[PDB]
Amino acid sequence: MQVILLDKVANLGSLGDQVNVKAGYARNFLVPQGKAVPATK
RNA sequence: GAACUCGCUGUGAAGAUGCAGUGUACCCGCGGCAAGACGGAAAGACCCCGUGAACCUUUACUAUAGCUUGACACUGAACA
Ligand SMILES: [K+]
Ligand SMILES: [K+]
Ligand SMILES: [Mg+2]
Ligand SMILES: [Mg+2]
Ligand SMILES: [Mg+2]
Ligand SMILES: [Mg+2]
Ligand SMILES: [Mg+2]
Repeated sequence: MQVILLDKVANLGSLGDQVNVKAGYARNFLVPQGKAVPATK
């Protein structure tokens, strides 16, 4: 799952970095805690 | 089924009131008895048959609930 990082996340990247994560990591952590957003445009 | 519904010895789907031969016997009740009418009752339960049934058994066959195995999914993060 492609997401855009918003907060600086460790072992991933920085603000605006396009990165592929496992869907569970995005769905259950990064998105609900406001660390990433889905790469919608 | 209908009867004007005797004995005997034979004959005969082979154990006869009903056939043959023969013997006996006037017509009709009532009380009794059960030897026979292969008496009545129940489409033999035994026995066999039907490519009949049911339920039961099991290391008969084929399945299958359940139980159990792993893969993928729900399921992610740091090195090992
Ligand atoms: K006679
Ligand atoms: K009798
Ligand atoms: Mg006789
Ligand atoms: Mg009498
Ligand atoms: Mg009597
Ligand atoms: Mg009888
Ligand atoms: Mg019969």
